[PDB]
Amino acid sequence: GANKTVVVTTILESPYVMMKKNHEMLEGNERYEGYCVDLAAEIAKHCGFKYKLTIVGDGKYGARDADTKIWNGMVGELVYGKADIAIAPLTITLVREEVIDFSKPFMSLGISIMIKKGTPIESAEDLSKQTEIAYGTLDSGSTKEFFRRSKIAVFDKMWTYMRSAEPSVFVRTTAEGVARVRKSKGKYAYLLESTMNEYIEQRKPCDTMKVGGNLDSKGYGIATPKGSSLGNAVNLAVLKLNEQGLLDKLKNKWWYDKGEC
Amino acid sequence: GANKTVVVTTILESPYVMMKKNHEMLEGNERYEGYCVDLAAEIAKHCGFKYKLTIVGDGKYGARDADTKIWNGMVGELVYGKADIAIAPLTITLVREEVIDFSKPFMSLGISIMIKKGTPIESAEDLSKQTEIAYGTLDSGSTKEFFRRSKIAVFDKMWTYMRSAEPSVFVRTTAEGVARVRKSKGKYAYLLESTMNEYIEQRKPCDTMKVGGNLDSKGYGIATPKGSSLGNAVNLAVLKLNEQGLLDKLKNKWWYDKGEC
Ligand SMILES: N[C@@H](CC(=O)O)C(=O)O
Ligand SMILES: N[C@@H](CC(=O)O)C(=O)O
Ligand SMILES: [Zn+2]
Ligand SMILES: [Zn+2]
Ligand SMILES: [Zn+2]
Ligand SMILES: [Zn+2]
Ligand SMILES: [Zn+2]
Ligand SMILES: [Zn+2]
Repeated sequence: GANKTVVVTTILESPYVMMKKNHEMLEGNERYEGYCVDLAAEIAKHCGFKYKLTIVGDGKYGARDADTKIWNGMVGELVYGKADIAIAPLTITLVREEVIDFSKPFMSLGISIMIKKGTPIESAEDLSKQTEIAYGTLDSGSTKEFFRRSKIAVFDKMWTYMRSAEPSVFVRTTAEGVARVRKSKGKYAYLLESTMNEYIEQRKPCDTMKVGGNLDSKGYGIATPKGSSLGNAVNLAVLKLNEQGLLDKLKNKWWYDKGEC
Repeated sequence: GANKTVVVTTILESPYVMMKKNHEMLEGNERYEGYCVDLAAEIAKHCGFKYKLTIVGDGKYGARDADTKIWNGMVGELVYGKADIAIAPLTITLVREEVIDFSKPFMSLGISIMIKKGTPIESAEDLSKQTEIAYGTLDSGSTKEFFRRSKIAVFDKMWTYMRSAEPSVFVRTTAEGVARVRKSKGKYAYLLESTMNEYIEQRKPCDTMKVGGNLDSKGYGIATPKGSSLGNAVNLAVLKLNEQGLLDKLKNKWWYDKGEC
């Protein structure tokens, strides 16, 4: 049938999608800036579609409730037909690939440790062998699921602590986790994807850092509903953008050219 | 129909697939060892197939001849029906994804510079601004195509030199490129994937090293003929193996546990 405007679901996560200063009271795609905003414009150009950027209503990446079996987050928006594509830092995982389609990855990353500068922690193993410094992850995402599912001794030990810690060590958004590190006087460390860790390390007040290697290796992909005819073109477009060096240009633009430290 | 033994095409490239010592005169899959041999056994177990490992007849990864338009290498074995799957360090690229299917990546890598220790080169830009030290890549692969196609000033400059250099700066196999670095007294540098560079750096005689950052970011995938029904299960299997930490275990086993330096 006739061309239709593609509904894009995404999430407010710096530096992927951010509200431009003084654009809050305005309308349309032009309100937003970031790596994924630029990436959306390129995918749409190469695939030949018009699009509307929307922020996921529940502010979540996507997980399946064990009770209701209902998917939430951006994943849920695709699964239930509320959006046509997700262009966001959405991690490719087995349980998600069973219900939605993903392009080849547009960025690599791994889970990493964020600390307030001077915290006496260098590794996951260090966190796991002590009790003075609390630590946690984002809720409703792949990082939490990594720990929940791990059979690796250090990570299993970490999960056993995290799952029963009071008050909750989990946070609703990256920003909350970062604020909690900064206000903790060193007594909270945040487990998050290396991409966001590395970005925050380059922002004022320049009081956090990434420590240790990554805990795993994975990627973000552009997601479409299962069997969507958009998937083929989107996938080829990601591969073209990588080979043209466009994805590398965008990474430098939004991480390191914007550096404040 | 009835189950059939899956023909696996792969390539003799250390430490992915290697002939075991004293197994040359023997028969069957047990002759070979390496990261991809172990990976094949896991994919086959998770997908539920029996398989026969075969080494690609022409010893190439795969490129399309501009004249005949015929694909060679492992890609050609899939395209023309000679094999059912490729389990090898086969780089996911746009031109390949147009003719074969790839799983999500099982390993990340980038093009990198190998030098003989003491060579006064720290970067691609350094190579491009001088003439005393020759440099080249493997033929019939993604590294060569990267330079051929690049619009980035430094890489375009490098291609312009490489394509007309005499004697040829290209080599037939990784081993030839490595031997050429070692025998060059510093006057040849080899451009190759970071995975192989990092492996060689840990082997006797411990006279080479990787210098500088990677030139790009990409991945290896398991490849199947376009539209193959094996593709779905293979893809889910790669994602499972990554999440179980199996791929990381295999990397350490074949790179760093085997380290001789
Ligand atoms: N990017 C992740 C968020 C996280 O859990 O760190 C996701 O897709 O769930
Ligand atoms: N792994 C590469 C080989 C190379 O060109 O470095 C390929 O698939 O072509
Ligand atoms: Zn504006
Ligand atoms: Zn473009
Ligand atoms: Zn447990
Ligand atoms: Zn044996
Ligand atoms: Zn397994
Ligand atoms: Zn040129």
